[PDB]
Amino acid sequence: MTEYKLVVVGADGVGKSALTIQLIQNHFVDEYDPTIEDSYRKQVVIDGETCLLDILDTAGQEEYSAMRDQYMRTGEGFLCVFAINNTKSFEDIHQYREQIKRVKDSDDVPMVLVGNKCDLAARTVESRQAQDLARSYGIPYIETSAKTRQGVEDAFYTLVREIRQH
Amino acid sequence: MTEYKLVVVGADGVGKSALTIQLIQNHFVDEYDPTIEDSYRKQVVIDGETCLLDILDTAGQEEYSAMRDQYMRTGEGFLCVFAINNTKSFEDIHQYREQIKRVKDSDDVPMVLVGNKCDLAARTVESRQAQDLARSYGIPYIETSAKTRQGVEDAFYTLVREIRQH
Ligand SMILES: Nc1nc2c(ncn2[C@@H]2O[C@H](COP(=O)(O)OP(=O)(O)NP(=O)(O)O)[C@@H](O)[C@H]2O)c(=O)[nH]1
Ligand SMILES: Nc1nc2c(ncn2[C@@H]2O[C@H](COP(=O)(O)OP(=O)(O)NP(=O)(O)O)[C@@H](O)[C@H]2O)c(=O)[nH]1
Ligand SMILES: [Mg+2]
Ligand SMILES: [Mg+2]
Repeated sequence: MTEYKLVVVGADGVGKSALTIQLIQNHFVDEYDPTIEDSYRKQVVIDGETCLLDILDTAGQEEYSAMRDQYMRTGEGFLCVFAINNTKSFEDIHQYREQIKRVKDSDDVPMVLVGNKCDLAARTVESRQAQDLARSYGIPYIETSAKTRQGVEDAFYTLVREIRQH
Repeated sequence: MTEYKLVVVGADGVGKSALTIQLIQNHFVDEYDPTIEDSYRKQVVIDGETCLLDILDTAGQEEYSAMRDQYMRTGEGFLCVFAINNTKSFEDIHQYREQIKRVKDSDDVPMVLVGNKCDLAARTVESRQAQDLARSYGIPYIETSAKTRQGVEDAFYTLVREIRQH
């Protein structure tokens, strides 16, 4: 079967594991346990296509930055995640984009920009600036909430659709 | 506010009204009452953007074919719908594509190909041939079921994302 190797990349604390655990185990994780690298495989049917989602949950911590070049080489699509209440994570999203581009030696890499934690009333990054950023990148912009499960299948499935049209 | 004029086009019986009524009124319609043309306006928040979805539900019946040129001129994005248990509706989807292209005088029009009724066990159109068709068109392919509400917000929201990046 078709396997899709989807990498979740993003600063420390933005909710990566929390988007992968909602999708994989339908539970929101309230705790914070920092990831080094975690792999999840799930057979799913997306748009009638039976397939296997191989998902890598990576680290936000700059200690682990070294390993970035190894998983960007093997990933076919990247969820680039920032938290709507954290402007630095939003700015950091460019440090991943550039790095992914550079180890994959291409400008068009399948990617989705994900503004997570959209359940938070106290937002510092507005939709508008993240849409203009996704518009500049040429990728879809999806708001998500790992806690309400809002926008979660949507993000990962739109990523699958970006890899399919590439 | 941002308004998006989304046109639902597709052969007779494929489930257009049924996708618009699930989205608009969260009810599946079991009855068949043939549309001539229906407009639905709803203020929605998509990816944190408050906006208004202006939706036109059109006719499948070739009697009404004349009116096609008027609404294709004003629509900004088109849901092109076929039923998975009806190969002729799938073939018909090219007669709409070509017509839309031609009154809008452009090849890239925001559009999503939607294979509806995916709840049906007795499928005649396989994912694979509809994905290769969406892949040839350069548009996303979404399977939906107006009866289970599967893939319905996804289709209309991916259409909104196609209009936004255009
Ligand atoms: N309110 C809210 N909290 C969230 C959301 N997603 C994640 N969180 C919270 O954010 C904290 C960190 O989440 P986590 O998923 O570990 O983020 P991470 O990006 O994987 N951290 P790391 O880089 O170290 O691996 C946790 O307390 C978690 O519950 C969300 O949508 N909303
Ligand atoms: N099982 C199933 N039936 C569906 C689905 N969507 C619509 N239908 C059924 O298909 C029939 C026609 O649906 P309708 O929504 O009127 O299609 P239409 O494309 O709008 N017809 P028209 O071109 O004349 O306006 C109805 O009996 C309806 O309940 C679906 O996902 N699954
Ligand atoms: Mg993590
Ligand atoms: Mg109709």
